[PDB]
Amino acid sequence: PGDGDWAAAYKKATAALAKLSNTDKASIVTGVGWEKGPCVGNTAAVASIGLPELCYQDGPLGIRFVQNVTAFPTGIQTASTWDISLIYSRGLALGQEAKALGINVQLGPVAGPIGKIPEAGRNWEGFSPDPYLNGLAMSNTITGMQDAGVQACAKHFIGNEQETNRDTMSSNIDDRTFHELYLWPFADAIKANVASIMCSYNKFNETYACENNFLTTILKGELDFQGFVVSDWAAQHTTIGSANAGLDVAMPGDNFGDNYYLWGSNLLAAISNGTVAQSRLDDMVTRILASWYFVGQDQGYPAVTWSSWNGGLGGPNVQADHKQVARAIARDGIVLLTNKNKALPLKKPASLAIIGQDAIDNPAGINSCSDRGCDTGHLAMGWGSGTADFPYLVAPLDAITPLAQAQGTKLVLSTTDSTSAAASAAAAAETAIVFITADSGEGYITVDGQLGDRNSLAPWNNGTALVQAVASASKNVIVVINSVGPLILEDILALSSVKAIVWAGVSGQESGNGLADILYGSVSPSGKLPYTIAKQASDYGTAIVPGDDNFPEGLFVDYRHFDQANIQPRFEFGYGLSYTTFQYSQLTAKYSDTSAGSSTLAPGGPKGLYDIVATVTAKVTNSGTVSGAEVAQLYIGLPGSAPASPPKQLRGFDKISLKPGKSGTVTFNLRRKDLSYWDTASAQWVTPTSGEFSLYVGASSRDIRLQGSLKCS
Ligand SMILES: *[C@@H]1O[C@H](CO)[C@@H](O)[C@H](O)[C@H]1NC(C)=O
Ligand SMILES: *[C@@H]1O[C@H](CO)[C@@H](O)[C@H](O)[C@H]1NC(C)=O
Ligand SMILES: *[C@@H]1O[C@H](CO)[C@@H](O)[C@H](O)[C@H]1NC(C)=O
Ligand SMILES: *[C@H]1O[C@H](CO)[C@@H](O)[C@H](O)[C@@H]1O
Repeated sequence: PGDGDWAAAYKKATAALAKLSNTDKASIVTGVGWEKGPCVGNTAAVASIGLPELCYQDGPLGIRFVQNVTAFPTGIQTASTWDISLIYSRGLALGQEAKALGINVQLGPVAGPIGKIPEAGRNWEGFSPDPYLNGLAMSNTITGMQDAGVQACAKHFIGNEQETNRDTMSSNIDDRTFHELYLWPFADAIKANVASIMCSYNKFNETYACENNFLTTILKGELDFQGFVVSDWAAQHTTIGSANAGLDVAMPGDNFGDNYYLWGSNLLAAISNGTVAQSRLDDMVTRILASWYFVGQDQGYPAVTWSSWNGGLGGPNVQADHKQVARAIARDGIVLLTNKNKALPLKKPASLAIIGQDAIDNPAGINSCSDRGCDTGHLAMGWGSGTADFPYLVAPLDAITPLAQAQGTKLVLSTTDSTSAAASAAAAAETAIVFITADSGEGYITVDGQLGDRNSLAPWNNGTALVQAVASASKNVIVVINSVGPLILEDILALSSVKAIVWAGVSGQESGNGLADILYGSVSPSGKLPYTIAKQASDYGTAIVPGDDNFPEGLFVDYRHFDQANIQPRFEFGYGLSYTTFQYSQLTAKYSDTSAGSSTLAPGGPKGLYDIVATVTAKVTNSGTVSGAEVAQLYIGLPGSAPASPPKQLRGFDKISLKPGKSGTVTFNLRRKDLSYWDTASAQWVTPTSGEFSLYVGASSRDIRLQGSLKCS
């Protein structure tokens, strides 16, 4: 208790605990019931310690239900920027809104799923199937949010990698894979002093996550987590199991509104009858209060004056200037995939056809589908709990129209997905931009026959067939794709008239502004893929399973698999084009700390794991004729002394903006953990001590420009 930065918080918490009755304690750990409070979850106020009715509110990309809030870009769009400054700023901006509404706990960001299964329906909420990128995104988002004064909640712990049967299936993950891959972003989150972690709906090793003692042995033991664990909604199964496993808060308290509470008086009964220790409830409360005090919510926090259930009305307008970071991520997370002799940026075309319903806002209304449970009109968010009501949505045509008008280009509109009207409009313009999508969401909503998870890696809404129609009647086609995740693009790429493919992602309210910022060339695209785009779906080596998942692929997920199995992707992890080119030189690598690392336990694990032990640099030069930013990447290969591992693992990235002909330095600081592996034999992290690490610096997981090594001492 009080390890790391939490000692003053725990002191305040322990003092408060001493004033509480057992009924006070029970009310702090037991949600009031589904929809009974104004938030997605609440616990009762405890006036004797000045504790409010704690407010838990969705979701990761904006405040759910409440009006006059910002609908920020998705997690995966945010990761696609590879820009820690933007990542931090989105978290700050979200947390500013949450605090201003009196939200105590904002339910994000998302470390689980990482997205090991490309079809899985919630992967867009997260931060990629690369644990290093994911972890940097987690820590910068949390630090932002909590700097604004809200408690963040890293979710969903753990192994909820598909929506299909998520509340009955088991994920059974071997020790090494668990630590190196799926745990890794949660460990970064804990090191960044995340206030809370939510346990998942699925079984892990055959026991429900919220009933599994790993909450105590891994989160609170190995990782020395000082905050509190909250259930996913109605993910608690038993009174005694959950308490004893290490759950701290049961949300929403009952089984989605059934008025039956496994904790409440039932938990007091379990204590009275000897099956749960008083010390366990005391520990739960101490943790919840510690997190409250840790982010400073005990003095001068705003009150909730709105409800989730009355249309989201009653609160102040909290949008502030947050559209700025929303636009910057909508822009800078776009990934340019192809661009044949400078098709883009556009430059005063005489005429332009605009094709696809994705070009315009949903004609029925941008918030007309409950929880964004449709793929109709412009797609800027997936569906489920990780949503918000758009205050407005800039569709591509909204942004393009004035820009085209100023250049006197004529627009030929075909804003449905009709293939005949599409070919018709394509024939009538010099250049055609066609807009296609792919969507998915949380597994309580079915859209186009898909209950959360996607049933293929094909474009939705007959998108491939739309593009084929446009290509059949035009010599100059630009494809814009708004998708929640990887798609197989081989049919589109086989079309000789497709001159540029813009992977624009799913980017919130400012989507169409960010897109135009790139299409008309005000800014060079600088995004890089945060997942692999394969040539066929079977190449990922993962898929949605019908029963339990034993994770046989182990460590080898996304590019790690393509690399280990020698499968050429179509577009690799970390790939992205620019309107310029970059050249890399001058690699340096230096061990700055060859010592033994501290074994004193702190949140995140042994403190020495996070010491900076080495630094790598390189020089990057803009070799082209326009300005652009490049995302330099560092991949590490472990020595032969280590067990068999992916050939390359991302361990650094740095984004540099350069004017034409200019040069700068990129820097990658390596933690001891970044140079380690999990040794199941000794049940700990090992840092190799003979041989040499291989260092690969370049523009992608496969566009490696520099190579070096770090002697392992
Ligand atoms: C899950 O089961 C695997 C294989 O049995 C086991 O070795 C691993 O340690 C388990 N992890 C737990 C309980 O956290
Ligand atoms: C203890 O109380 C809990 C909560 O009501 C109940 O489920 C359990 O059956 C009780 N056990 C015994 C041995 O009384
Ligand atoms: C949003 O805020 C504006 C600006 O204060 C206000 O006039 C408008 O009524 C608010 N809308 C809702 C639904 O509260
Ligand atoms: C429309 O726009 C494209 C892309 O800029 C051009 O390459 C084409 O010639 C047409 O003008």
